[PDB]
Amino acid sequence: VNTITFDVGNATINKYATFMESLRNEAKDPTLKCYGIPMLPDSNLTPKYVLVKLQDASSKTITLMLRRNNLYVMGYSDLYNGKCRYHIFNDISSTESTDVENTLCPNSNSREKKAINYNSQYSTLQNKAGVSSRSQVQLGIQILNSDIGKISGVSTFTDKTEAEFLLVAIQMVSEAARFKYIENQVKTNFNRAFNPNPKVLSLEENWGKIALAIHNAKNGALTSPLELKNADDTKWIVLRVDEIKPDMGLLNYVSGTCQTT
Ligand SMILES: Nc1ncnc2[nH]cnc12
Repeated sequence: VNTITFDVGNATINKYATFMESLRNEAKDPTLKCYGIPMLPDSNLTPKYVLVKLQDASSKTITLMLRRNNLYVMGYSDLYNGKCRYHIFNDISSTESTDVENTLCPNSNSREKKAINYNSQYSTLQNKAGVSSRSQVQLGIQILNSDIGKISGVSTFTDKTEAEFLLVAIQMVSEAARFKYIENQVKTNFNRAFNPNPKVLSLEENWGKIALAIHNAKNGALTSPLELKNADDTKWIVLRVDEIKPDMGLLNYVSGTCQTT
Protein backbone atom coordinates (compact mmCIF):
# COMPACT_ATOMS: atom_id res chain seq x y z
CA VAL A 1 0.00 0.00 0.00
CA ASN A 2 1.27 3.48 -0.87
CA THR A 3 1.28 6.44 1.43
CA ILE A 4 0.81 9.85 -0.17
CA THR A 5 1.72 12.85 1.95
CA PHE A 6 0.04 16.23 1.87
CA ASP A 7 1.75 18.99 3.83
CA VAL A 8 -1.22 20.98 5.10
CA GLY A 9 1.02 23.20 7.23
CA ASN A 10 3.08 24.45 4.25
CA ALA A 11 0.44 24.07 1.58
CA THR A 12 0.11 25.90 -1.72
CA ILE A 13 -2.35 25.61 -4.60
CA ASN A 14 0.30 23.91 -6.68
CA LYS A 15 1.23 21.36 -3.97
CA TYR A 16 -2.51 20.60 -3.50
CA ALA A 17 -2.92 20.08 -7.26
CA THR A 18 0.03 17.73 -7.23
CA PHE A 19 -1.47 15.87 -4.23
CA MET A 20 -4.72 15.40 -6.11
CA GLU A 21 -2.82 14.20 -9.20
CA SER A 22 -0.82 11.72 -7.18
CA LEU A 23 -3.90 10.39 -5.32
CA ARG A 24 -5.93 9.92 -8.52
CA ASN A 25 -2.97 8.27 -10.25
CA GLU A 26 -2.50 5.80 -7.37
CA ALA A 27 -6.19 5.05 -6.84
CA LYS A 28 -7.35 4.66 -10.46
CA ASP A 29 -7.45 1.29 -12.22
CA PRO A 30 -4.43 1.19 -14.57
CA THR A 31 -6.70 0.93 -17.63
CA LEU A 32 -10.42 1.29 -16.90
CA LYS A 33 -11.98 4.50 -18.14
CA CYS A 34 -15.17 5.79 -19.74
CA TYR A 35 -15.26 8.83 -22.01
CA GLY A 36 -11.58 9.41 -21.13
CA ILE A 37 -12.30 9.63 -17.36
CA PRO A 38 -10.26 7.19 -15.21
CA MET A 39 -12.27 4.67 -13.20
CA LEU A 40 -11.54 3.11 -9.80
CA PRO A 41 -10.78 -0.62 -9.77
CA ASP A 42 -12.81 -3.61 -8.68
CA SER A 43 -12.54 -4.55 -5.01
CA ASN A 44 -10.02 -7.33 -5.73
CA LEU A 45 -7.24 -5.33 -7.36
CA THR A 46 -4.22 -4.94 -5.07
CA PRO A 47 -3.21 -2.82 -3.32
CA LYS A 48 -6.82 -2.46 -2.20
CA TYR A 49 -6.10 0.67 -0.17
CA VAL A 50 -4.28 3.98 -0.31
CA LEU A 51 -2.98 5.85 2.75
CA VAL A 52 -3.01 9.64 2.90
CA LYS A 53 -0.77 11.28 5.49
CA LEU A 54 -1.79 14.78 6.48
CA GLN A 55 0.95 16.88 8.09
CA ASP A 56 0.23 20.02 10.16
CA ALA A 57 2.54 23.05 10.67
CA SER A 58 4.15 21.36 13.66
CA SER A 59 4.76 18.18 11.72
CA LYS A 60 2.06 16.28 13.74
CA THR A 61 0.36 13.86 11.35
CA ILE A 62 -2.85 11.94 10.84
CA THR A 63 -2.97 9.12 8.27
CA LEU A 64 -6.26 8.38 6.57
CA MET A 65 -6.89 4.92 5.06
CA LEU A 66 -8.92 4.96 1.85
CA ARG A 67 -10.53 2.04 0.06
CA ARG A 68 -9.40 2.14 -3.58
CA ASN A 69 -12.61 0.76 -5.05
CA ASN A 70 -14.82 3.62 -3.80
CA LEU A 71 -12.36 6.10 -2.14
CA TYR A 72 -14.13 5.92 1.25
CA VAL A 73 -12.17 6.87 4.31
CA MET A 74 -12.26 3.72 6.46
CA GLY A 75 -10.43 5.13 9.48
CA TYR A 76 -7.29 6.99 10.45
CA SER A 77 -4.21 6.68 12.65
CA ASP A 78 -2.15 8.96 14.85
CA LEU A 79 0.85 8.64 17.13
CA TYR A 80 -0.05 8.87 20.92
CA ASN A 81 1.74 7.78 24.01
CA GLY A 82 4.39 6.01 21.92
CA LYS A 83 1.91 3.90 20.01
CA CYS A 84 0.17 3.80 16.69
CA ARG A 85 -3.49 4.50 17.45
CA TYR A 86 -5.98 3.21 14.90
CA HIS A 87 -9.46 4.73 14.70
CA ILE A 88 -11.86 2.66 12.53
CA PHE A 89 -15.44 3.53 11.61
CA ASN A 90 -18.00 1.25 13.16
CA ASP A 91 -19.50 0.15 9.86
CA ILE A 92 -16.33 -1.59 8.63
CA SER A 93 -16.56 -5.36 8.59
CA SER A 94 -14.33 -7.58 10.71
CA THR A 95 -12.27 -8.62 7.65
CA GLU A 96 -11.68 -5.06 6.49
CA SER A 97 -11.06 -3.92 10.09
CA THR A 98 -8.22 -6.43 10.35
CA ASP A 99 -6.80 -4.89 7.16
CA VAL A 100 -7.16 -1.36 8.51
CA GLU A 101 -5.49 -2.29 11.80
CA ASN A 102 -2.56 -3.96 10.13
CA THR A 103 -2.14 -1.40 7.33
CA LEU A 104 -2.32 1.72 9.45
CA CYS A 105 -0.39 0.12 12.36
CA PRO A 106 1.63 -2.83 11.16
CA ASN A 107 3.57 -3.04 14.43
CA SER A 108 1.08 -5.16 16.41
CA ASN A 109 3.38 -4.80 19.45
CA SER A 110 2.99 -1.01 19.73
CA ARG A 111 -0.54 -0.08 18.74
CA GLU A 112 -3.83 0.90 20.34
CA LYS A 113 -7.46 0.76 19.35
CA LYS A 114 -9.45 3.99 19.63
CA ALA A 115 -12.60 3.34 17.65
CA ILE A 116 -14.70 5.84 15.79
CA ASN A 117 -17.93 5.01 17.62
CA TYR A 118 -20.31 5.94 14.80
CA ASN A 119 -20.71 5.12 11.11
CA SER A 120 -19.24 6.98 8.22
CA GLN A 121 -22.31 8.36 6.51
CA TYR A 122 -22.60 12.13 6.08
CA SER A 123 -25.93 12.10 7.91
CA THR A 124 -24.17 10.62 10.95
CA LEU A 125 -21.15 12.91 10.80
CA GLN A 126 -23.44 15.91 10.54
CA ASN A 127 -25.41 14.71 13.56
CA LYS A 128 -22.20 14.33 15.58
CA ALA A 129 -21.02 17.77 14.46
CA GLY A 130 -24.38 19.28 15.52
CA VAL A 131 -25.29 20.63 12.08
CA SER A 132 -28.38 20.07 9.98
CA SER A 133 -26.26 20.35 6.77
CA ARG A 134 -22.53 19.99 6.10
CA SER A 135 -22.95 23.32 4.29
CA GLN A 136 -22.55 24.60 7.89
CA VAL A 137 -19.13 22.99 8.42
CA GLN A 138 -16.53 25.19 6.71
CA LEU A 139 -13.75 23.71 4.66
CA GLY A 140 -10.27 25.13 4.26
CA ILE A 141 -6.56 24.63 4.60
CA GLN A 142 -6.17 26.46 7.93
CA ILE A 143 -9.22 24.63 9.31
CA LEU A 144 -7.74 21.26 8.27
CA ASN A 145 -4.41 22.27 9.86
CA SER A 146 -6.12 23.37 13.09
CA ASP A 147 -8.25 20.21 13.23
CA ILE A 148 -5.20 17.96 12.97
CA GLY A 149 -3.86 19.64 16.10
CA LYS A 150 -7.04 18.94 18.07
CA ILE A 151 -6.74 15.19 17.47
CA SER A 152 -3.26 14.02 16.66
CA GLY A 153 -1.50 12.97 19.85
CA VAL A 154 -4.53 13.99 21.92
CA SER A 155 -5.69 11.41 24.43
CA THR A 156 -9.38 12.19 24.44
CA PHE A 157 -11.43 14.53 22.30
CA THR A 158 -15.12 14.95 21.64
CA ASP A 159 -17.10 13.23 18.90
CA LYS A 160 -17.95 16.71 17.63
CA THR A 161 -14.25 17.63 17.15
CA GLU A 162 -13.62 14.27 15.45
CA ALA A 163 -16.65 14.51 13.17
CA GLU A 164 -15.76 18.02 12.15
CA PHE A 165 -12.24 16.85 11.24
CA LEU A 166 -13.65 13.90 9.31
CA LEU A 167 -16.08 16.07 7.38
CA VAL A 168 -13.28 18.38 6.38
CA ALA A 169 -10.74 15.70 5.53
CA ILE A 170 -13.24 13.49 3.65
CA GLN A 171 -14.25 16.42 1.44
CA MET A 172 -10.79 17.92 0.92
CA VAL A 173 -9.24 14.49 0.17
CA SER A 174 -11.77 11.96 -1.17
CA GLU A 175 -14.41 14.25 -2.65
CA ALA A 176 -11.78 16.53 -4.20
CA ALA A 177 -10.10 13.46 -5.77
CA ARG A 178 -13.48 12.28 -7.09
CA PHE A 179 -14.40 15.69 -8.46
CA LYS A 180 -12.14 18.22 -10.18
CA TYR A 181 -14.96 20.69 -9.43
CA ILE A 182 -14.35 20.21 -5.68
CA GLU A 183 -10.56 20.33 -6.06
CA ASN A 184 -11.11 23.62 -7.82
CA GLN A 185 -13.40 24.96 -5.07
CA VAL A 186 -10.51 24.33 -2.63
CA LYS A 187 -8.04 26.04 -4.98
CA THR A 188 -10.32 29.08 -5.62
CA ASN A 189 -10.68 29.44 -1.83
CA PHE A 190 -7.21 28.36 -0.91
CA ASN A 191 -6.48 31.28 1.38
CA ARG A 192 -9.77 31.21 3.32
CA ALA A 193 -12.49 29.12 4.89
CA PHE A 194 -15.49 28.38 2.71
CA ASN A 195 -18.88 26.70 2.91
CA PRO A 196 -19.48 23.88 0.41
CA ASN A 197 -22.03 25.18 -2.09
CA PRO A 198 -25.06 23.34 -3.44
CA LYS A 199 -23.14 22.01 -6.45
CA VAL A 200 -20.43 20.57 -4.22
CA LEU A 201 -23.06 18.81 -2.12
CA SER A 202 -25.02 17.56 -5.15
CA LEU A 203 -21.92 16.10 -6.82
CA GLU A 204 -20.91 14.42 -3.53
CA GLU A 205 -24.35 12.87 -3.12
CA ASN A 206 -24.66 11.71 -6.71
CA TRP A 207 -21.18 10.37 -7.54
CA GLY A 208 -22.36 6.80 -7.94
CA LYS A 209 -25.29 7.81 -10.16
CA ILE A 210 -22.97 10.04 -12.24
CA ALA A 211 -20.54 7.18 -12.84
CA LEU A 212 -23.37 4.95 -14.00
CA ALA A 213 -24.80 7.62 -16.25
CA ILE A 214 -21.43 8.20 -17.94
CA HIS A 215 -20.73 4.45 -18.19
CA ASN A 216 -24.16 3.89 -19.79
CA ALA A 217 -24.07 6.86 -22.19
CA LYS A 218 -24.18 6.09 -25.90
CA ASN A 219 -22.30 8.44 -28.23
CA GLY A 220 -22.05 10.89 -25.34
CA ALA A 221 -25.80 11.06 -24.79
CA LEU A 222 -27.03 10.03 -21.38
CA THR A 223 -29.72 7.37 -21.55
CA SER A 224 -31.89 9.47 -19.19
CA PRO A 225 -31.45 12.94 -17.77
CA LEU A 226 -29.33 13.27 -14.65
CA GLU A 227 -30.48 16.05 -12.36
CA LEU A 228 -27.89 17.77 -10.21
CA LYS A 229 -27.52 21.33 -8.81
CA ASN A 230 -25.76 24.43 -9.98
CA ALA A 231 -23.87 26.49 -7.43
CA ASP A 232 -26.89 28.83 -6.99
CA ASP A 233 -29.05 25.80 -6.01
CA THR A 234 -30.90 25.76 -9.34
CA LYS A 235 -31.48 22.49 -11.12
CA TRP A 236 -28.77 21.23 -13.49
CA ILE A 237 -30.32 18.74 -15.89
CA VAL A 238 -27.38 16.93 -17.47
CA LEU A 239 -28.04 15.41 -20.92
CA ARG A 240 -24.53 14.77 -22.32
CA VAL A 241 -21.22 13.54 -21.00
CA ASP A 242 -19.68 16.77 -22.33
CA GLU A 243 -21.38 18.85 -19.61
CA ILE A 244 -20.37 16.66 -16.65
CA LYS A 245 -16.92 15.37 -17.70
CA PRO A 246 -14.97 18.59 -16.74
CA ASP A 247 -16.14 18.23 -13.14
CA MET A 248 -14.99 14.62 -12.85
CA GLY A 249 -11.76 13.37 -11.36
CA LEU A 250 -12.58 9.66 -10.95
CA LEU A 251 -15.44 7.38 -11.80
CA ASN A 252 -16.75 4.93 -9.23
CA TYR A 253 -16.18 1.33 -10.30
CA VAL A 254 -18.85 0.09 -12.68
CA SER A 255 -18.71 -3.43 -14.05
CA GLY A 256 -18.98 -4.06 -17.77
CA THR A 257 -17.71 -2.28 -20.87
CA CYS A 258 -18.35 1.32 -21.82
CA GLN A 259 -17.45 3.85 -24.49
CA THR A 260 -13.84 4.38 -23.44
CA THR A 261 -13.06 7.71 -25.05
N1 LIG B 1 -16.30 8.03 5.21
C1 LIG B 1 -16.35 8.51 3.92
N2 LIG B 1 -15.44 8.48 3.16
C2 LIG B 1 -15.55 8.89 1.77
N3 LIG B 1 -16.68 9.36 1.28
C3 LIG B 1 -17.69 9.47 2.16
N4 LIG B 1 -18.95 9.90 1.92
C4 LIG B 1 -19.57 9.80 3.07
N5 LIG B 1 -18.81 9.33 4.07
C5 LIG B 1 -17.60 9.09 3.53
